[PDB]
Amino acid sequence: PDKKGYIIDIDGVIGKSVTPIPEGVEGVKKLKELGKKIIFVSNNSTRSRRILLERLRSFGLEVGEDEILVATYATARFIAREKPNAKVFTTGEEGLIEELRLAGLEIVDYDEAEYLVVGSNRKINFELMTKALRACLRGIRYIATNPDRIFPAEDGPIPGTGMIIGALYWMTGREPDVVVGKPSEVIMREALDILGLDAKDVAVVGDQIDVDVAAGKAIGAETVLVLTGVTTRENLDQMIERHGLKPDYVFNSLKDMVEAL
Amino acid sequence: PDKKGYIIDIDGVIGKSVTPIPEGVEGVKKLKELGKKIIFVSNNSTRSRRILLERLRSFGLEVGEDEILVATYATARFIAREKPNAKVFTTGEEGLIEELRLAGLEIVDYDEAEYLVVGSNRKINFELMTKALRACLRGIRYIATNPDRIFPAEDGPIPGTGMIIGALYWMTGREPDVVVGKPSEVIMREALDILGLDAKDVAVVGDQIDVDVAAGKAIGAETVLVLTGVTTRENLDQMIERHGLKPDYVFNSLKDMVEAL
Ligand SMILES: [Ca+2]
Ligand SMILES: [Ca+2]
Repeated sequence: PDKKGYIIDIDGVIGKSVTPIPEGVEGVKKLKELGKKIIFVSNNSTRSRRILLERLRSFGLEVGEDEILVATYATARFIAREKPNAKVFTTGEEGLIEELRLAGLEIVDYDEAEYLVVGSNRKINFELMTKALRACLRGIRYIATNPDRIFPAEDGPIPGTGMIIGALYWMTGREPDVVVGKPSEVIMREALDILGLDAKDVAVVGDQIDVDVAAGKAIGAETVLVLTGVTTRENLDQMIERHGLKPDYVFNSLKDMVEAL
Repeated sequence: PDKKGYIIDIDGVIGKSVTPIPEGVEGVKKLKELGKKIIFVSNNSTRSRRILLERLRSFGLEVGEDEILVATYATARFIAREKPNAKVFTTGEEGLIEELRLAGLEIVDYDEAEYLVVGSNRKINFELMTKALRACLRGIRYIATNPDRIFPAEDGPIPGTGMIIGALYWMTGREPDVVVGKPSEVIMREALDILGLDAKDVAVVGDQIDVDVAAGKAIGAETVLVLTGVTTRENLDQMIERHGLKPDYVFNSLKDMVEAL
């Protein structure tokens, strides 16, 4: 399982929200120590890159800007490259808006936008869905931060960004033109470019078969599933069957993966 | 074109929201004069029977409450028939809740519900969608008031009930177990029971081919399209094409249908 680089999912691997998984932290540290290059990749739809940077550092990890690729930032830079200073309307929360502005984009009303940017919003309401609907029906280019349907939260499942995607699809027939987040190749090819590595020299590590393992197959990188998050020893067979994908390796935690090098 | 009974769409035939369509109103007056039975059918998921009853009366029509079949009432009667005193969790507005209670049903939280009842809500938010998601995931019986995706408002398109349907489908893979409203046969069968007639003795009149004409076909009743609403002389041929259905009869207005009797 020995590679030049590692594309590492954060949630379920290194932390759970603000709480570090000690075996995941340890594993990262041992990886840096062995001189492996790492990029942390997250589908987080709502927080800016620097929040997640600051979070990893609060876990005790030594991490620079360029080692963090989060969907809010990935999405903003994808647009900006395509169309410098593009006029955008988003359904998303402050951290997405932040990354949009940080990439030089201009935030406008739904009827002036050249891009519709769909990200999750805990403040989603009828007015905001009306605006998205109207933007989508105007036929403007339509980007989504991530496809995730449901987030397994504290008190139970809650809607993810796929809720807005599904609503717009049902009403208009349009899916997004581009989905940025895992398992899309968009965020994955950005991570490779950042690493300066070919897929053949990279492994993709994560806690979800349908997100992280799918992401790795699509760029032709070897895949490692850890059992510190959504996938457990008790549901692994079920998840393999459910998603029709197998990881190249399974480890209890990132620490254990690293002990095998 | 003569029949014992008429299932007549309200919006676009008799009125436009609170505003009367005089040819529509006069048509109803002549149908009653001829001794015909009428049931007024609307997919409105937010308004109680009482409200549509009083609107038709304020148009100068003599109408009793048993001549009014709005989707709120149709949904509540459907559920109460299947399970008296059913416990219901709903996404809907006060007018739906009213009809549910009137039919003897009990409004409860998502984890106590025996039925998920999806109706449109202008005050839809993330908390309501989370409840709807959880109820949906529990596998309980799932009824939608009506399937309409987009309602053409004065300000422009706005989401209909199908927004919530679409969101829930995308997230969970579940479509409603039952759709009440047109063109589903469900509301059309409540209509025939309320009328005490067979489809062969009824004509279905409305302004949308994909809603009313298709509702008429689902019970094999003869269908009449009027041109006082969504469908016009100018777009008639486009609509027949778009929706792949032809009405048995087309008339400028309800008045014209009745003149031809
Ligand atoms: Ca994860
Ligand atoms: Ca109508």
